[PDB]
Amino acid sequence: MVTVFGILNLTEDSFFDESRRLDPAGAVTAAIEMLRVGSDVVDVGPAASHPDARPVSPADEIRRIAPLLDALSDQMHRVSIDSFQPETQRYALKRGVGYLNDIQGFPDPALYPDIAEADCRLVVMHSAQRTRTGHLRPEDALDEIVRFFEARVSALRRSGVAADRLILDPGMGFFLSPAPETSLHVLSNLQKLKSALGLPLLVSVSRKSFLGATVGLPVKDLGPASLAAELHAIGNGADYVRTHAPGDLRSAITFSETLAKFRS
Amino acid sequence: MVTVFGILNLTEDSFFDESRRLDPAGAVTAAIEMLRVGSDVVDVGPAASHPDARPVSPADEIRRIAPLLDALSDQMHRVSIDSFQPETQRYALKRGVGYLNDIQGFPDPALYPDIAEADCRLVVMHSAQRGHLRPEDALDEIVRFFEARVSALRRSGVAADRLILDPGMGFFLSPAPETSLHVLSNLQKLKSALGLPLLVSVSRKSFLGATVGLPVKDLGPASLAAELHAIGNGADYVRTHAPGDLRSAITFSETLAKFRSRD
Ligand SMILES: Nc1nc2ncc(CO)nc2c(=O)[nH]1
Ligand SMILES: Nc1nc2ncc(CO)nc2c(=O)[nH]1
Ligand SMILES: [Cl-]
Ligand SMILES: [Cl-]
Ligand SMILES: [Cl-]
Ligand SMILES: [Cl-]
Ligand SMILES: [Cl-]
Repeated sequence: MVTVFGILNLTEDSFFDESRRLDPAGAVTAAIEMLRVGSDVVDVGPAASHPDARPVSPADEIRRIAPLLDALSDQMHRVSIDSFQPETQRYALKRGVGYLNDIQGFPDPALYPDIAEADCRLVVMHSAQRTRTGHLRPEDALDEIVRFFEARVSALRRSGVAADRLILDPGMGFFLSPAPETSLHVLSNLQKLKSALGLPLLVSVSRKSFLGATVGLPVKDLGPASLAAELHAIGNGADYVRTHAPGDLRSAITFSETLAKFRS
Repeated sequence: MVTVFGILNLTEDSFFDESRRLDPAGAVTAAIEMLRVGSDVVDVGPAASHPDARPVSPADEIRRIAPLLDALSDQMHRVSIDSFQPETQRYALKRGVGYLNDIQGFPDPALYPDIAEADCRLVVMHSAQRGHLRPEDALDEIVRFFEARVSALRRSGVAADRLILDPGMGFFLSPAPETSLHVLSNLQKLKSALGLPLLVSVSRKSFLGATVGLPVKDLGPASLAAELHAIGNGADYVRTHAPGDLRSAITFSETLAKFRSRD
């Protein structure tokens, strides 16, 4: 069984014009449709990853996700909030979203008691931008990721966060290293990571730099390479996938699972 | 190593308007372009596929492909002619195409001595038309079919190393998806039993539509998944509607495999 997270970036190109003004009604419509075809969970991202973007204040993040939580009130369990701001996480916490997705892997223990009371699940992502000899090399990646999760899981578990609420994301692309080889090594040997961690795995390879470096294509021609990467990840222990093309991935999952039933 | 055939259907909706008249210049432009990104080979199909279509005469087939061979004469080894008409096949031989792709599997021996003198390769496709074939009967029938057909080609002088075998997919096997699924799922035994290179064309076929429940133009992703499985199970050639997509997934898969560390 695979659970598909569909990416909803509230600050992507299609949500503003020359007035630099964001469209809340447009995002609500997109999120409803996503949940209708393709996305098991919609992953709402209020922070900008634009090269010139300044940090987004927590208050702006909350104002951006609040209208979306309003429209999805009767299906909170299909909502994930993609944010590293603890105040945004706290706000989404109390409103009862299904998931908190943190690229910093919840490093502030002052938020742990608030998380233990709630029932949401946590996507705990490893980020190698923590520095020793330099960038994360392939031969060290697996041990680094295991030691990272060993420490962060046991910290959350010490504060009352049950283990069955935890989803572990190894990180991909530049979150692992500027070198594509490190992401390729981790993805290819994902099964060994899954066995050593013993908890469900999520990956998000869709449109990442290391795909572009591998096939030599710009970010919007990476749909097919992403699908190949995702199907490979699913076959090697990934239980969750975060992707820009969720309906595409689901229909490929359905074909793969149906085809496996005919193997002799 | 995979060779990707890009489908060029000369009678798809993009190549005619209300004049019911085919546009060869648009197809030439499409062919040159798909060769530039993705397609190792372009599979040129002049025979209609419409539900209300009558058969296409060989003269019309030849008229439709002639401008394409004109535009690709300096790279004929990258050209496959998708036709079952022996007149169209003879014409293509005379202009030295790289491949003859016959969904009837070359059943007319009158053509063999002309093929034997050429140096093209042949895509010999198996079909249930000679229409229900069950999964339990599928593999033995495909093997027995090719054993007779391959021997008959070789005995008329067509060398074995020129042959590419296609099991057929979709309605060429059965109206039910189960037979295509069984054959695709167990493609490796087919390859080892036949011992010749294998081509499959699953792209957009009915059995994908029935498996994922999607119309023919939402089948890109399911097709890519099917294609990647076929490649991992002995397919040396793949005929697809999205050749640039497939080549990019193959490049990623081949690169990823190099990072698998022992056991
Ligand atoms: N869990 C997770 N979330 C992400 N959010 C944003 C981005 C990139 O903007 N990447 C990721 C990712 O790789 N994993
Ligand atoms: N070799 C080959 N050719 C085909 N041409 C047309 C179509 C469908 O129009 N299918 C095939 C196929 O499955 N294999
Ligand atoms: Cl409501
Ligand atoms: Cl999609
Ligand atoms: Cl021989
Ligand atoms: Cl038919
Ligand atoms: Cl093989």
